[PDB]
Amino acid sequence: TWVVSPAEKAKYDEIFLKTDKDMDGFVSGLEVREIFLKTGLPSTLLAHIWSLCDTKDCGKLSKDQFALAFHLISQKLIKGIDPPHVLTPEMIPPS
Ligand SMILES: [Ca+2]
Repeated sequence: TWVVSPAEKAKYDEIFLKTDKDMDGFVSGLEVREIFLKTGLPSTLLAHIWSLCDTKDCGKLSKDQFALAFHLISQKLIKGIDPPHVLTPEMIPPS
């Protein structure tokens, strides 16, 4: 199960390749930044969305984690919906 996965994960999996400027399966807010700055969300929210997707809690956005953040930001670009407060069991990745 996962809040994001279909087209969304694809629309992102393709961006993570352009987001993870270090191609290390982990893009940092510093790279996805512009990508997040192109979204149109307020800094705080974008930083709040980074922790809402950075389930890795390591300081970077893994490959599938950066796809969970757009699941929120994207909702504000075409669905105008706030972010799901904090992390949820449907957001947290499988381990
Ligand atoms: Ca990176």
